[PDB]
Amino acid sequence: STILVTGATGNVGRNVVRQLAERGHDVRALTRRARPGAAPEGVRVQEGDLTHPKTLKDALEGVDALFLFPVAATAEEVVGMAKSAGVRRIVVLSSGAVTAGYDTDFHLPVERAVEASGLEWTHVRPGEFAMNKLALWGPPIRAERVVREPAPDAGWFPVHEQDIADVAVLALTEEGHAGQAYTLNGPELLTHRRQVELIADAMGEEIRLEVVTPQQAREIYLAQGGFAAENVDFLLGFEDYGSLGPMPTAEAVTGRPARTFAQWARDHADEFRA
Ligand SMILES: NC(=O)c1ccc[n+]([C@@H]2O[C@H](COP(=O)([O-])OP(=O)(O)OC[C@H]3O[C@@H](n4cnc5c(N)ncnc54)[C@H](OP(=O)(O)O)[C@@H]3O)[C@@H](O)[C@H]2O)c1
Ligand SMILES: COc1cccc2c1C(=O)c1c(O)c3c(c(O)c1C2=O)C[C@@](O)(C(=O)CO)C[C@@H]3O[C@H]1C[C@H](N)[C@H](O)[C@H](C)O1
Ligand SMILES: COc1cccc2c1C(=O)c1c(O)c3c(c(O)c1C2=O)C[C@@](O)(C(=O)CO)C[C@@H]3O[C@H]1C[C@H](N)[C@H](O)[C@H](C)O1
Repeated sequence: STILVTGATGNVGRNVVRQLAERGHDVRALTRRARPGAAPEGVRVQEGDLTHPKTLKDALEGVDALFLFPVAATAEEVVGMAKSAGVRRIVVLSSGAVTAGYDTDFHLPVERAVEASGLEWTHVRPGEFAMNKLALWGPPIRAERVVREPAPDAGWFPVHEQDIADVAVLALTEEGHAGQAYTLNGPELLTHRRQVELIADAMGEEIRLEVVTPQQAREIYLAQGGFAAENVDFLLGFEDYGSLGPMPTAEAVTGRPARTFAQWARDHADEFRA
């Protein structure tokens, strides 16, 4: 099958591309800047921008299935071009915050455009990415083998990006996923303190956890920049994002147990080294 993967250079898309290519599909990788190593050997890199849909004309020509990275502003226009091109199937990178009812204005409009098109679809709704912990704790672990945390006894069910790619790949390539939205959590509830331990384990190094205040925290997050600054308000509960609920995992789709945060830490150990 001819499959175009948008979000191809991303945490999830890199994996989707590699697996579709191994299955021997005819794979195309959309990026805003075409260069070697955006995709593996034998994968066609197409230059284009989801915010400028006319740039996608050549990328969508002759395509059977599409992995769609979420861009609510143009989703309807991109879906419309997919439909014109004769795409039969769209698999969406969405968010478990849609399942929860928190997201009605970013990922949901992308889903809604896809649902309204008449093509086959599957929504992949990951919960909290394990990658968030490289983004937030990488810099200080790499600097000082320390983590500064206001909520060490808090936590959720972080999900391994390869679980997300596994589900996307099946939705793009087998029957029985049409009209499903799969919410993807990690297999265990873990405290931030436990998450720091598992990184310490994966690295084979001590990491000191310094329990700080939320105020101290946000200054540190604003100093650090990048992911930690851009989301600091939402991460410390200064602004609202929106006995537990039944927590679904990739097992429901793959037939295999969801990857653990321990496994995730081992896969990314070297990215935490100084
Ligand atoms: N972090 C979480 O906990 C969380 C939870 C739920 C859902 N999500 C969803 O997952 C996404 C993150 O995916 P990820 O981590 O795989 O992505 P990533 O590695 O952070 O994202 C990079 C990918 O998005 C592509 N992209 C972005 N804007 C584009 C545009 N205008 N035109 C074309 N391509 C564009 C980039 O292409 P280039 O090569 O052009 O840069 C790149 O391939 C989030 O945006 C969110 O929608 C995240
Ligand atoms: C049961 O779910 C949770 C349980 C514990 C903590 C959490 C959550 C949770 O749902 C959650 C989020 O959904 C979001 C965030 C988050 O920290 C948490 C938890 O901490 C951060 C976030 O707001 C941003 O980074 C945006 O800058 C993105 C996201 O918000 C969602 C909903 C927004 N209204 C918006 O639609 C955005 C795009 O996605
Ligand atoms: C069940 O959902 C969750 C449960 C617990 C934690 C979480 C989430 C969650 O959904 C979530 C996110 O969706 C996003 C983030 C996130 O931290 C969480 C949780 O922590 C971080 C974020 O800033 C990025 O990494 C950059 O794209 C934004 C990202 O999504 C979207 C929304 C952002 N506002 C940003 O504008 C862009 C649209 O990415």
